[PDB]
Amino acid sequence: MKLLLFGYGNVGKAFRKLLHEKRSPELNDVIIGGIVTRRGIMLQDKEDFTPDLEGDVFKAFEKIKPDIIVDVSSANYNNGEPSLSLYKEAIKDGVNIITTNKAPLALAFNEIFSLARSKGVKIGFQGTVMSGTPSINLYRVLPGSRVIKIRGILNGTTNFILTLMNKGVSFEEALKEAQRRGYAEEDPTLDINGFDAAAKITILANFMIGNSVTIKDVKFEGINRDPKNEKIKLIAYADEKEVWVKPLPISQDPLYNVDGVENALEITTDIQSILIRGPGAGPVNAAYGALSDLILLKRDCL
Amino acid sequence: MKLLLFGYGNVGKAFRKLLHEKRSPELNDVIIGGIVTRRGIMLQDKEDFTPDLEGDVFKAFEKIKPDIIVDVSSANYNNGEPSLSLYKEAIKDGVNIITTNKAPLALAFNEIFSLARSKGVKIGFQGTVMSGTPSINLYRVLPGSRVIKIRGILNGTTNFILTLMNKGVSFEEALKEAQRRGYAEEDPTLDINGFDAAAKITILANFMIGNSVTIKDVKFEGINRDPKNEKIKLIAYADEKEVWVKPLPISQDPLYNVDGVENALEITTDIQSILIRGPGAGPVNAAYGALSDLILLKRDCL
Ligand SMILES: NC(=O)C1=CN([C@@H]2O[C@H](COP(=O)(O)OP(=O)(O)OC[C@H]3O[C@@H](n4cnc5c(N)ncnc54)[C@H](O)[C@@H]3O)[C@@H](O)[C@H]2O)C=C[C@@H]1SC[C@H](N)C(=O)O
Ligand SMILES: NC(=O)C1=CN([C@@H]2O[C@H](COP(=O)(O)OP(=O)(O)OC[C@H]3O[C@@H](n4cnc5c(N)ncnc54)[C@H](O)[C@@H]3O)[C@@H](O)[C@H]2O)C=C[C@@H]1SC[C@H](N)C(=O)O
Repeated sequence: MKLLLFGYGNVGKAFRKLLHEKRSPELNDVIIGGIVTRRGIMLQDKEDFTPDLEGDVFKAFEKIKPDIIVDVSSANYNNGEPSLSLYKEAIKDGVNIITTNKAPLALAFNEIFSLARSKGVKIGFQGTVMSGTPSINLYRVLPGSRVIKIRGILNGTTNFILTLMNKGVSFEEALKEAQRRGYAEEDPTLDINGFDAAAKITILANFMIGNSVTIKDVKFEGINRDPKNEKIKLIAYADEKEVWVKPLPISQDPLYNVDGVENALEITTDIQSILIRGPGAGPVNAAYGALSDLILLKRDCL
Repeated sequence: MKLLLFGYGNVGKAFRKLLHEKRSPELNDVIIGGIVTRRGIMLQDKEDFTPDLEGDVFKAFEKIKPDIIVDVSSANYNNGEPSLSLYKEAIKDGVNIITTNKAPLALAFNEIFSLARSKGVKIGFQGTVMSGTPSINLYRVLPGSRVIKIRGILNGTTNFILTLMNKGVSFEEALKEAQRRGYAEEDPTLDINGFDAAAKITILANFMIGNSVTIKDVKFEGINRDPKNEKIKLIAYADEKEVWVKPLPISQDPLYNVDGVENALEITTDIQSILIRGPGAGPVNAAYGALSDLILLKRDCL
């Protein structure tokens, strides 16, 4: 089983590390055929990236001819490219996809999944929501559950910022520490303006609720520079009717002690209501989400 | 695929109902070959139980010759019988097991699972811990996770009792309402003396941590008749060293607002710490745990 690793930022690097450390006994026939960044194409599995040739991800795809693409490249919410057209080509060629990049799915979920379904192609996408805390994969172990509504804190970066700000840390310093820890999107405004949280609730609305929705039609906003009296959280919500993201005051609520980089998800089904909580961001966490998807794919359980 | 339903109390009945209601599209070739209670053996799938013959579960097993046994019979913590010897016979004959009954696993986990592993037999046991709230199956979507420690509220009945008692309800009235709702073990003392919670932490220690442990060596105790000043919870805990159950005062703690029949589980791994919470007991909830295991077995994902 040959992987093409698309992206080698903090998640890509942590994924390669986790694969090597957790190789036995299920992942021995899984090889990284090649790694692609903006810098070019490495046709090796090495810790340090060195291009063997220049070329984009499509050249790398044609060269490596992989069984699976691991998409750990950065978000593009304008048109989802190049990931979007890459997913289309891969599915058409019967190549499986594991992604931590939310952009293609938040824009064209129903199209991507119907394309993959017709081809018998599998898509792992746990890393797109709450990183390594089962969300997508939590739903996989809730078969036959009819999801009525969902609510939660889905952005690690802004939650970490708000938490630090009440420990006497300035906005700019909080953001810089979030970036230092590698919590933030490459474009940190995607966290700040609520684009990232909006992408995640879109994905969840599509997958869990069955509401066919693009990020383009989701009403959302982010956090502020400003406080002190109440506890603010960025709340994402979806039911069969509405999908939104908005900062809100939270009463001394199940989402109240969800602090630092921690995220949480409340799922209401026909059967019951459940809540899961864990780290929402963190390169190792996100990479573990992708690794979980890989092991599950190996087990034929995606 | 032919099921033998062993037990037809509230869980058994809710399981049969859920199977019929969630039949499409994955479960159409799943039939209940027969149902066995203390009253005898019905060789039909009917809502109302009527014996077609007298005989125990072994007679029913020989008569039906099932692909899977669904064990929703009552707990026996003395020796785990008849379920224990039934599991042995079933595994030997290559028959899969789905159980909500904790007793055999809490007594002979390592033996049962090594027997099944050698035979390629699958065991679903989600319903044994936190009913329909992924616990066992949550771990299934955490592959490669090394579980360091676990802590939680694992008994629905006692948690419901404590909650009602602060709404001006007496112990006896709280217990009677727990029984009315069908939360309690057939022997309600199993809830009260902490046997049920102890069974669940034993199962989890075995499956998640890898600590080979029987309930016989777990130090445990239950709730009291007595309060008023603090919030008491029955806390179960396991790490690589110790396994225990004890009532404790809980500070205004992640397990603090876990009230009524709700249960919760804190899992600490090499990667991260996560918490899941949902109803811990409830016939429909437990039966859904078993149904989840059935769908996963159908998908070859147990
Ligand atoms: N960083 C994290 O912890 C998380 C990351 N995410 C996603 O994981 C993905 C990767 O993250 P990260 O490692 O930080 O990547 P980073 O953006 O730092 O680097 C992207 C990599 O892709 C390559 N690349 C980008 N565009 C390319 C193009 N057009 N052609 C060729 N190569 C290209 C770059 O060269 C680089 O190697 C992103 O899509 C994230 O959105 C997934 C789980 C989390 S959620 C984080 C969120 N900010 C929050 O606070 O909730
Ligand atoms: N009831 C619930 O909501 C839950 C049930 N559990 C387990 O599910 C199992 C069944 O529960 P329930 O429907 O209430 O069963 P119940 O005990 O009411 O009836 C048992 C059935 O098995 C049959 N049976 C028992 N022994 C037999 C024998 N030797 N030969 C032939 N037939 C026999 C009986 O005739 C009867 O039909 C039990 O093992 C429970 O421990 C699983 C999830 C929950 S956890 C509940 C726990 N008390 C708590 O508060 O946390």
